[PDB]
Amino acid sequence: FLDYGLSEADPDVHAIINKEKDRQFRSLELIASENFTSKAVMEAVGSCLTNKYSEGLPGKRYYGGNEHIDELEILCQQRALAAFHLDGDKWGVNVQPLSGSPANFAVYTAILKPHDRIMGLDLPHGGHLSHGFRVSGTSIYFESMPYRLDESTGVIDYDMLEKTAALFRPKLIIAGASAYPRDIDYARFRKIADSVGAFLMMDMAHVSGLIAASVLADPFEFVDIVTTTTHKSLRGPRGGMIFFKKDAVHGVDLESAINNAVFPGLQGGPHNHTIGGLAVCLKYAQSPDFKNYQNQVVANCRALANRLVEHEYKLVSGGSDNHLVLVDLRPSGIDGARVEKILDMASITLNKNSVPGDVPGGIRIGSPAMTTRGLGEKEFELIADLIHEGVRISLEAKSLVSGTKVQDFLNFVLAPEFPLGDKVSNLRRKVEALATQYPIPGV
Amino acid sequence: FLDYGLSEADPDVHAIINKEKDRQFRSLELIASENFTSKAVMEAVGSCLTNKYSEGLPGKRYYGGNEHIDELEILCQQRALAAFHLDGDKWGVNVQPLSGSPANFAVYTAILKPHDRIMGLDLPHGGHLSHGFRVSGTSIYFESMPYRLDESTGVIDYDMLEKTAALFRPKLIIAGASAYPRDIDYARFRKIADSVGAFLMMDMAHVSGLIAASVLADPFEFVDIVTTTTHKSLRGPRGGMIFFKKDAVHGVDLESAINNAVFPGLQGGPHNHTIGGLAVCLKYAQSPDFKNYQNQVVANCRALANRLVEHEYKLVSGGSDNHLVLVDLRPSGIDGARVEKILDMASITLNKNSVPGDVPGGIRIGSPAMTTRGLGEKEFELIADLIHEGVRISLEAKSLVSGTKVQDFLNFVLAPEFPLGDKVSNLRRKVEALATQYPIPGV
Amino acid sequence: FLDYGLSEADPDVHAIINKEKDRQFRSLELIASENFTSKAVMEAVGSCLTNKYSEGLPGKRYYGGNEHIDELEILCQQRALAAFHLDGDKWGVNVQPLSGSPANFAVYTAILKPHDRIMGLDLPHGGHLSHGFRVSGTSIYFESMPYRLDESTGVIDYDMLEKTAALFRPKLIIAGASAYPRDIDYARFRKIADSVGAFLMMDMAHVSGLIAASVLADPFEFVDIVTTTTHKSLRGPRGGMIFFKKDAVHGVDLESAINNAVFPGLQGGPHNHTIGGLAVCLKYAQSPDFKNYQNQVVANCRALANRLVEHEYKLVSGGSDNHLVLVDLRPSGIDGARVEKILDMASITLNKNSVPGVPGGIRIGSPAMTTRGLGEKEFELIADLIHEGVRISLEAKSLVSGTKVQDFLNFVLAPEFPLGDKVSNLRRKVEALATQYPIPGV
Amino acid sequence: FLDYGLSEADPDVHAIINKEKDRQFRSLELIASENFTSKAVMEAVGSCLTNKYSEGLPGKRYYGGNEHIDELEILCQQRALAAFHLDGDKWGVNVQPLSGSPANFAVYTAILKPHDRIMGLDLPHGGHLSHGFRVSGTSIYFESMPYRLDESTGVIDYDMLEKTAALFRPKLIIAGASAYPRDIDYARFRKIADSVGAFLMMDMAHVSGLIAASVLADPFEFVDIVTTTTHKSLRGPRGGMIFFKKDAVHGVDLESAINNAVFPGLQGGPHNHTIGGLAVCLKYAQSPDFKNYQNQVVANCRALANRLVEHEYKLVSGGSDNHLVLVDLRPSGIDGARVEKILDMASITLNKNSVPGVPGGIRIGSPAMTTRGLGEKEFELIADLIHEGVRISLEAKSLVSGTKVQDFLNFVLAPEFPLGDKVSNLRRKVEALATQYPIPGV
Repeated sequence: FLDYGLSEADPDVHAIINKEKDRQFRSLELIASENFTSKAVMEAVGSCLTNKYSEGLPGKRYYGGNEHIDELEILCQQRALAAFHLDGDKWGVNVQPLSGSPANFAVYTAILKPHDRIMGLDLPHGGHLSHGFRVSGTSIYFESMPYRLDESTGVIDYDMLEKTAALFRPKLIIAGASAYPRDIDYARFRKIADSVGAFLMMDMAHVSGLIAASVLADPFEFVDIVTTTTHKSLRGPRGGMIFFKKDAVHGVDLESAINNAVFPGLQGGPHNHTIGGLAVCLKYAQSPDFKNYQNQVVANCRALANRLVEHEYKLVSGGSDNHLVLVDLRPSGIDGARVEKILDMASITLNKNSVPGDVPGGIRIGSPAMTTRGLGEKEFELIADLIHEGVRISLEAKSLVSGTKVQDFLNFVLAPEFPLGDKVSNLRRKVEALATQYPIPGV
Repeated sequence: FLDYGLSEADPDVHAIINKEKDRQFRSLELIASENFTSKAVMEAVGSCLTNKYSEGLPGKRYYGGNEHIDELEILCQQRALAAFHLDGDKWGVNVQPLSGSPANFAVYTAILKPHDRIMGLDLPHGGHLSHGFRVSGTSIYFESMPYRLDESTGVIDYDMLEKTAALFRPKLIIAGASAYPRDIDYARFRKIADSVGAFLMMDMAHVSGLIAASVLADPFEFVDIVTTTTHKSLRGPRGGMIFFKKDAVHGVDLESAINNAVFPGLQGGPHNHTIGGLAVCLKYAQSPDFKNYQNQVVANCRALANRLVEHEYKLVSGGSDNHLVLVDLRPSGIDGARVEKILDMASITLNKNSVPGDVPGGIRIGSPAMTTRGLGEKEFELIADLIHEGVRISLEAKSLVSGTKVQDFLNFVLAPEFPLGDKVSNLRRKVEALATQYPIPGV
Repeated sequence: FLDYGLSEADPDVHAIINKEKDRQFRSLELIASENFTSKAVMEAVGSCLTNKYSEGLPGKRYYGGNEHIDELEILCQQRALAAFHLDGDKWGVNVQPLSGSPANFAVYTAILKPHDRIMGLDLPHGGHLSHGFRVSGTSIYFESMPYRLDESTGVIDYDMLEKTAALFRPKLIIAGASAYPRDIDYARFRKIADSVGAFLMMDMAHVSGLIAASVLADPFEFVDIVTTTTHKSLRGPRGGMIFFKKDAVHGVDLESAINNAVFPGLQGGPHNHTIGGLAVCLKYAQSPDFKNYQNQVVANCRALANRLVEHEYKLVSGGSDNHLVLVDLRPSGIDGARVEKILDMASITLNKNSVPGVPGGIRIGSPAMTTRGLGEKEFELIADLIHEGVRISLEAKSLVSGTKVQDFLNFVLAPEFPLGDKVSNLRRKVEALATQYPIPGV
Repeated sequence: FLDYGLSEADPDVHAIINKEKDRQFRSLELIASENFTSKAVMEAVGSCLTNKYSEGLPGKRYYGGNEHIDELEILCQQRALAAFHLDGDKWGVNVQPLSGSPANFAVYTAILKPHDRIMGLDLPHGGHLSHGFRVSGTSIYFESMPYRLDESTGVIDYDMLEKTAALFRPKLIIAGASAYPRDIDYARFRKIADSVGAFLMMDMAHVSGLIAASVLADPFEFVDIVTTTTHKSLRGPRGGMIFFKKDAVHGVDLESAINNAVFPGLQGGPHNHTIGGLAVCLKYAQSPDFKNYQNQVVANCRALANRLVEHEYKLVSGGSDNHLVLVDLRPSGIDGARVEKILDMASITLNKNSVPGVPGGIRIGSPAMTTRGLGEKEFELIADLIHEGVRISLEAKSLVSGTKVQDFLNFVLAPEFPLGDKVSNLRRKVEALATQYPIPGV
């Protein structure tokens, strides 16, 4: 009977959310996997759509009362196809996966038997866990072998992939990556997949919006299946999708196989509130404004990358074609673990990241979140300068601490006696003075 | 830059959500897996918590900027333990699983190797897909064998489980079920698990709130691991949890194993907005009001069950100890598929369901959703009467249609010429006159 | 360069063979799995057939020079079909498996995927390791679940097998057993297999000769596939065979699959010397004398069973339909391992065996001594000699303080051993029976 | 009841053995995998050892009556250790495997779980089926990936193996090969295995005699486990052995694991007759005459290799370090299957073999004819006879219109066959060499 609002029911959680909102506002959020979703997405996600149970697909449901839920899921499917410029006679989409990892695992389950062979980009070389690392589900239930970047160039070693694929004979080759700063040679992937009769998939989670806006090459010209999250580059809620060819691929009806793998294979009832949010975000993904945003994402990342290399940083692969840079900190005399911490103390949020030639040696930096807030190229050049000051503080601290462990560094910088506190505060002040000039979307 | 509300950005989706809200309001929602969550849960779920990326656990994260996210997840953990009256020195909880199915699959991944042996309640006998049916993930990656209800009684055949477990030698035995209307003999489960050295798990998704309020027996006195959804009986957002013993169980550190299985095993970054919602709902789960609600859930289901059996329906297992009844329609001369459809046309939402002795022969009916709205025992007796009128319409229609297929029935009842339309409308009018007397929670 | 006989080339090996020859002559060999093969089988096995490498099948060899090997292999196949009264348009046979376990494992490899489900008779209830039964390779690479004997009747619990198969859904059900003293209800097995869509196989290793001689029921009326060893009741060399229907079964061409599973799947070149000896024994398996022998095997076992019952021993299932009995020694106050050792010291050679409920039983078989010419009256005498052996075993057990079977072994092996004179006296009786009878062999 | 000799009991089998004996005498047997075993081995194999059921290990048997079988099995083990110059505190050996493939499969079963990763030499690059290499059982139950020969040098591409193993992470790397004409760089294999934490095994089936005689390098200095057949270069009966370190390796007690994998894992009762013959051959493998024989094997192969090069044939890797050559016939304008058949019709028995790049090659080995007493000069004559055979094969191919190898087989098998006189003339030369030489055997 009692139906209180959040501030009425639970002031501790309301206070935490407000603090998180305010932290987001005050900080340079440079995590490449983050974005700020819109008020409309949040309202859709925070709605009574959460209440409906609806196993199965539209028109073929396992519970009553699904008229409107079916209209929504159909709408969401249609908008997903339109956003990626897909003919619905050639492609279908499943919009129920709960996230990017389950989306991938549904594909594996759909087209592979257990212990079938998969190749994906190696985790230290920029790939994602769900492509194989036995640490990952992918590696537990299937037989994965990585392909790697050239350690000397930071570019995918296509010739070595071609030789290793002929020996290992994968049934699936996954393109796509977490921390790969360059565009993929999809034709080369297709050639290599065909050389062994493999399925070819793209996990476009990190670049989906850039693909939708035609800033990057289109994997849909070459691959059989495309998976994605919906919250990064797309600016949507936390969800996942799987796109598939409708024509049979190596004698497999991918539509049935994938649908069956999502439900009843791995999931129960879909999260309709999320599907609502998704529908909202895919409408916006078709717009000229979204296309402009994505060009600005890439322009901002380039302005950042250029200013970083003026400060003498090394960038894995020499630069970026997309929304992220991977900085190799080792030639500047430090690692990503130490740097990440100091930057975070100064309200610059990003992540340490392994670089080729393995504590991780790099940091990953992305432009989408702050681009959403309205920062342009000039502001991204200032971000680079601020990151530079933070790396200089980190080098000074690494020098001053006596212990040589990462944990010794941590203890040193988090101690109340920390002698560089004033430099951190001073950097934090400038970080917040930049970030707080810009609005932040959301309810 | 553009940050419109939902009605501003996307009137088609706003209109669908409103329609869904209004359908929920007008209908008797009797799906046992559904509930109406509170305004506070929705506000937490529809918040900027969705924007944060936070791989790992509190205090041990893989990205910067997680001060408040960590405070929230710790809070959520603490409230989960308090809601189930658990000592934190004996139990831990992981609150990141994306739903009930992934939660189960994380447990399997944590404590089993591929092809290890699992026993769970058979799907036609009331179990859930994720316990094994090769249709399910559980059955694809592991070796499942069902245990069954007595087809003659509708009660779990404990003696046959005990004999079959000695022969099959499961490494895991799962208690818990989708459509089991009685309480579980947990001591007997423990005895049987010990007889073969198996792990013992309870999937309490369908009864979690009843367990929290001490209406049913406590699986935590007997089992090693407990999984659950958060949206059914608990009245929370769409999520999942896994509870585990902290003492080693058959030489396994369940805490590390389960945490590792959730991430990096099966999932990426947690859905913090959902964790927010969850925290909210677990606060309310500790309250006297929640305890009263759960006693009313069970009282309402009993009033419904008693009125149904006065109309001469057969109930699987003879009745119910909980929030649901499973009606065996075969002795009344009809199946669940036909009945479900007519009821749904009259705004009574439930689901067809297999009954023991296999189109499915039953319907499953639950009290939580309408109990939340404020219906008492008298109103549930009226619900039974309304269901009875719908079953009578369904029998009349089954008689009048010429084709003997379920699809022939469907075509007949959905046709504009449908000769019993006036009886359906008349029943629908009375259904809506009941439901629209009560408020509905949410934003 | 110099091609000496064995006694000249290697007197130590020659000596050991001389000892074993003598041991065989002096003992009562009652291992149900043993027999005495013929001079003719041994001559083929010890021939120049051992020199030829012949991977593939008759007329499709990976090596040259196999004209005569192909001839032999086909002859061997036609004699296997004839020995079991099989129409060649309905049944085929692969005579390449090296033994029984590899024969079985080749069938699994042929018709199953890894981790597919198999049921067979539980190991303590008379099963073989390579069946339903992680100890065995069958349980390692596949998912096995046992079915058991009804412990109160000592018969296969077909009612419980029907129920458990319905839940477990095996892809393959295996009948046949090492220590099952009754015939198999094949129709009931077929009914059960068909209820789950399973392949049905009989492993007839222990009873193959009795099937060939129509003393027991014919698994070929009902099953899809039959495996066997060639050395036990068939009295051939050590090898294996796989029989299979030639009509497709559950969509599988069993011929193609089984042939590919044996080679290149699990083996290389066949053992052509073995195949030579196998052909010899399969010719003999068609003779009236072989049918007479097999009838005597069963009658000898019945004579022994009945006399052991007169001595108040409990037989699993109350007797036997075949060549073996399984004695439950627990009611007599001792296990099978202690008894096996004492009997062995008095030249009565059998084996400890699990019974329904250290092993509680011994398994006793008639084929080997029936080959040598013993009749029913001699088998009653064998039962008396066994009984005396069991009494000495009981007596030796009471002299032992430690309850560990290793302590017993140590006690009885010691040169001091205080019941040595009882054992010698028994041994004298045992040898005085045995040494009246010829022994086949080179 | 009546124990006749083979010629009386079964004249048809006797006849076939007579034919094969004659075939062996008249032919040049050049299958690298064949040899001619001794009269003494054959006498042990054709003995009463075949009658004994002996599951378990020396002194821990599941059956009674194995006093003398235990004696033999231990003798056989000590002679295997001695034949390969092994300290018994560091190495153990299991002499029960029935053949080479089961030996290998027992090792996998012992130290690996199902779907664990294995690398071995690719089948078209000279590997054996039971290795790295779904065709083989090794590839069915485990996850195999091949390593290959550098196609421009015909040597193992160790640089590419080092890279691919780093990515694939095999739990087991297998050295050894059916058709590899050079010695193995064991130190480099050890280095590679250690880089991924792999077990390292050598399958020495093709070269075991040459290792025993120290003609090739010793895999025992570097590997964890060695498997072998007993019939090829060892000149024993058909069987297998597994050698293993007794110190723990990557946390595994290899002795316990391997013994359990052979029995009860994959086999039943051992073949004691085979073990008898194995003991005989292992005694001979320690003699100076065996070392002299093995040196002659290699010299004969070198004499043949060099003469084939004078005839402008391409040998894979440009020659050989061992008992075999692998001829790439593609530059000469024909495949190995056509050539194998023609050579076989002229009593030159070898096998078609894949080469790097229908099989393009033939494999030729010296052991069998060196056993009979041929020297270097005779092996040069063999190369000349092969050359003539290849010319007739080319000529017969031009008379054939269809490009299918089955059409060729049909052409040459036909009684009309118009090059019959060329083949007879060659055959006369081949037999006139062969029939000057004795043949060992009973």
